[PDB]
Amino acid sequence: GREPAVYFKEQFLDGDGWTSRWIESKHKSDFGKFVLSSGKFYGDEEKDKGLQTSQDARFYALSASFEPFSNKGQTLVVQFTVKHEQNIDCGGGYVKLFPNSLDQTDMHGDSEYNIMFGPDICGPGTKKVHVIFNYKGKNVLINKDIRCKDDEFTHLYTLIVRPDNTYEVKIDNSQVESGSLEDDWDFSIYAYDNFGVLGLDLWQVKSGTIFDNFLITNDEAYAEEFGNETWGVTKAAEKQMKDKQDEEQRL
Ligand SMILES: [Ca+2]
Repeated sequence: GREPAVYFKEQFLDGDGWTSRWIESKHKSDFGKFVLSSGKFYGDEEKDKGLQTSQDARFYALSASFEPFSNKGQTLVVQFTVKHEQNIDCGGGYVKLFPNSLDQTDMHGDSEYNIMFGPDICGPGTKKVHVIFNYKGKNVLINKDIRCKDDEFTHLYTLIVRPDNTYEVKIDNSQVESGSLEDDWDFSIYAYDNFGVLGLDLWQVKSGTIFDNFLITNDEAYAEEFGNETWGVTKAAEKQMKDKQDEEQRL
């Protein structure tokens, strides 16, 4: 049978239909709720709908399952958009890729995972992109400092992992970091037997972040193409709308 290039895609285009694809963890009874919204300003009111954190000072735990796969002998790409529309003080904006053994109804901050990737902000001192590989019972952190975006607009985050043990990180479809797994972490290191769930495990103080346009693919050129069709289409119209609102607030 024909092998797919896309393992997972989520754009939230079918209204409340997303609730059949994403599971809320019940690990705690006080997790915050994600709501479907395109927010105060956006590129397109319908296309720019995504998952938005709705409660301040709260832990979040929501995840989506997909047909399990292995990245052995292939490239792996994880990509999504993050929009901290609230002008965030402190909060996570990263994803985790888990093996199929994860119980989605029990997912939490300390559940075992394979890879963690994305922006984390906590005051001026923490504006970073995490790139964590689980290896031989340790969650190994990248030894390179990658600065994340901190404004109110939609930004595209991309992690590419290749079978030659090389990686690349992109922000807004432009390279920000690259190198070898052997050099940039203190460890087939690239390869995982099973990926089955993508999860949002976050802590936020000022809530309101919107997540959209998730993609997991073995095709790095396609991730760039989809990036331009999503974040690339949102960008200019979103900036025009916020500039217009700031002009209304000014007066
Ligand atoms: Ca969307």
